[PDB]
Amino acid sequence: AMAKVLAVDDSISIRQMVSHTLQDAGYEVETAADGREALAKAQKARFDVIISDVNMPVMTGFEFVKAVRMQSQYKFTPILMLTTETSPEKKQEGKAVGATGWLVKPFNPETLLKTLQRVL
Ligand SMILES: [Ca+2]
Repeated sequence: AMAKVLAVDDSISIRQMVSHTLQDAGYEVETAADGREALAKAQKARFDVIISDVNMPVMTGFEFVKAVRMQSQYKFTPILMLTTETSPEKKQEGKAVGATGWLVKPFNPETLLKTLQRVL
């Protein structure tokens, strides 16, 4: 009954860090290199929380969140936006798509863990 996390970020390093930090903590973690892969993974497995980088090469975190929120099982699933630069503006966009919270890059393991707990 481990909480399932889907972490989306094109960065291999970020994906490894999040996956490593979270799995070591005790989460079941799947990562996706992009929004399309993330959406495919989200449709076959039931994630309890989704972490999405804001700026990715193809599908942005906002469009990914907008899309995943269309999947009925993710109508209310907590979603955390990951980014190096939050802005009053980005946070508004995050509200129009349904984002739940924000995580600032770079994060140390501790902050990542406490942030997930607040939405879970
Ligand atoms: Ca990125």
